[PDB]
Amino acid sequence: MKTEKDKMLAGEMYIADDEELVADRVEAKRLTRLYNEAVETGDERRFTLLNQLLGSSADGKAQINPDFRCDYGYNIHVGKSFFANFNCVILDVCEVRIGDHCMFAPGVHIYTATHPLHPVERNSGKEYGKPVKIGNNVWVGGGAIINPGVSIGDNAVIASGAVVTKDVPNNVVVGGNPAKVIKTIEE
Amino acid sequence: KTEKDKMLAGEMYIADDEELVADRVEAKRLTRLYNEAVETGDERRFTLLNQLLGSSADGKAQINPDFRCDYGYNIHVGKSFFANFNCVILDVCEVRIGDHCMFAPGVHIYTATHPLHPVERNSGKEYGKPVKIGNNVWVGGGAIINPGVSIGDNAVIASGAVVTKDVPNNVVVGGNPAKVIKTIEE
Amino acid sequence: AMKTEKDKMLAGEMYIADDEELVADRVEAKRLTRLYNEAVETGDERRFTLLNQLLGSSADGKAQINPDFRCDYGYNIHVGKSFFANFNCVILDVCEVRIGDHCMFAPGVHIYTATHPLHPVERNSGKEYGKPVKIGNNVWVGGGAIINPGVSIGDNAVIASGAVVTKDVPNNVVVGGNPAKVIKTIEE
Ligand SMILES: CC(=O)SCCNC(=O)CCNC(=O)[C@H](O)C(C)(C)COP(=O)(O)OP(=O)(O)OC[C@H]1OC(n2cnc3c(N)ncnc32)[C@H](O)[C@@H]1OP(=O)(O)O
Ligand SMILES: CC(=O)SCCNC(=O)CCNC(=O)[C@H](O)C(C)(C)COP(=O)(O)OP(=O)(O)OC[C@H]1O[C@@H](n2cnc3c(N)ncnc32)[C@H](O)[C@@H]1OP(=O)(O)O
Ligand SMILES: CC(=O)SCCNC(=O)CCNC(=O)[C@H](O)C(C)(C)COP(=O)(O)OP(=O)(O)OC[C@H]1O[C@@H](n2cnc3c(N)ncnc32)[C@H](O)[C@@H]1OP(=O)(O)O
Repeated sequence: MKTEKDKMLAGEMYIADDEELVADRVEAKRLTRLYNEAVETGDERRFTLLNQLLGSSADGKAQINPDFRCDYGYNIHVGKSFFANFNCVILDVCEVRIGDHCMFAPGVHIYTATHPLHPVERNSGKEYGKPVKIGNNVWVGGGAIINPGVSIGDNAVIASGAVVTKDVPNNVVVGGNPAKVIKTIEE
Repeated sequence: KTEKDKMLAGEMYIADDEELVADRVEAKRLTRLYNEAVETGDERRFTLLNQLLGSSADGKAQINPDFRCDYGYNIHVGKSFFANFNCVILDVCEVRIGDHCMFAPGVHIYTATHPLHPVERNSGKEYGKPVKIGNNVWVGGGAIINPGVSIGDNAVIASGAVVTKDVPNNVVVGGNPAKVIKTIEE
Repeated sequence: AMKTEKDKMLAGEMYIADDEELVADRVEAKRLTRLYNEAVETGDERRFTLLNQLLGSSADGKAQINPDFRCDYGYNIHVGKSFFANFNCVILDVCEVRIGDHCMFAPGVHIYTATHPLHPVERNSGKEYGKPVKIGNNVWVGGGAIINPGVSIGDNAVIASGAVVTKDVPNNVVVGGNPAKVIKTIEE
């Protein structure tokens, strides 16, 4: 009684080649291409296009540099004054919730998509995701990776190249691969 | 024997050889067309890919934009190949990938490399080492797979992993440099 | 003096990112980068003449940079002779990026001179800053390596693929890992 798209958003195994999901993706790719051309050439319509790609932004003025990639787009919800530098990728099979005043340096990747560890489940045509939640005033450094299901508290700083495999508390700098706490921000 | 011959054989070759240069230029030119085909959703994406890749077991490899490669023709994939956004494959030597393999976004595979010593490195000659990836390998996002590496069946490469040496069957590797994190029981 | 935000930025002082001159500079860099990338991708002979308008300087006007290259300003990037960068390198040149001769970047290398305050309020103040990056001669940066702001890399250094370079790197070493550590030295 659930559609594949229902299952996907729900964290449950779903069929990636479901006809609706497929059409959502070819649409996202098409719009993303227009968006990228718009931001690359500095056209004011980039916001109009972004605002049809992203599931939502708090101020309809998110700044995202080229070439952005996403799976669906509509699962991405960002707060006020969102900035993302060159070449960010967001696999938003599940919800990606980002707070206010967040900044991504170039090449930041956020994944909610994943697979089973075992070859048969994984090769079975089904797969699933775990939503990612990012707080307020989070600064993600260049090339960091935020794995599925991860949550990052407010005022956190992800160092460049960090592979964030576990939740990150408020007011910490984390770094490394896998990332660990390396400092506490004092207020 | 041609510079292309030495290249495939893992020997020092002259990167600026006339034939190799034209190969690389054709590859870039066709890659742009392919990437546009995928981005716009045109079903001629497959025909293009099949002209670019060395071979595909089912002619139905699913590779998202923007794919980049050196030659293309040294890449051979099994069936149901999938690579997500922004994968890069430097196929100066053979890159052989099994069946049901999945690359997440931003996976890089390098067969190309250079001499550690300045003079040799700058001498206009380079070399490669082939990469072999078995069946049912899942490579996580932003993993790097170095020249010469082999990855055995059912291995999963964690996201961000820098895979500097061989990966046996049925393990999960992670980290930088990568190391075994757990074995898999299937 | 008659000192602008751009002047503070170059000097490594806090600057207002959205200063109209700087904003317009970044917009120009993007338009030109898009042409450049198209020129190199399609194999056109004018790629060099375009690249020479983008970069601050090159020693020989013949730098080889594969698509899709990206940079903040372009004009803070100064390369020596025989520069090579493979696919998808990003350079944030808010401050100077000086690169010596015979350097080669593998795909996906990122050089950052841009950074931010660690505290949220200062970071959200519309102000930011940078620390310049200096890379010597005969440097090979392996694929996906990251050069952080303020880093110096000595002559003949080899950065392993995936290395995250957070501190100065001396002459004639191979470094690797996260954070990058010396693995071995290299002498000719
Ligand atoms: C094809 C497509 O486009 S979709 C795929 C796109 N998305 C991805 O790439 C997701 C990447 N997934 C990962 O990296 C996961 O960490 C996987 C593959 C290793 C799966 O691991 P999981 O067991 O489900 O998560 P979990 O965090 O619990 O793993 C356990 C441990 O390994 C860890 N671990 C996870 N990632 C790493 C890592 N990169 N390096 C070292 N250890 C790691 C944890 O540190 C953890 O430690 P512990 O059990 O000793 O306390
Ligand atoms: C939004 C935009 O477009 S601009 C942003 C683009 N550029 C970036 O991404 C820059 C990334 N910045 C960083 O990673 C920095 O190193 C930060 C955020 C950790 C700032 O920390 P700092 O205090 O200025 O450097 P500091 O050397 O003191 O940090 C301490 C240690 O952590 C380290 N450390 C710093 N950066 C990292 C890192 N990227 N990865 C792992 N460890 C790191 C250091 O190795 C250092 O070692 P030590 O205490 O053992 O001597
Ligand atoms: C410009 C272009 O387009 S071409 C380049 C495209 N592709 C590249 O980036 C290739 C990258 N090559 C590498 O990173 C190699 O690992 C290099 C440069 C470090 C050279 O390493 P080599 O000495 O030839 O191979 P080797 O695997 O024997 O290196 C030895 C050690 O360093 C290691 N080592 C290799 N890579 C790393 C790494 N990323 N981090 C830490 N240690 C590493 C090994 O663990 C090894 O340890 P040990 O001998 O103490 O047990």
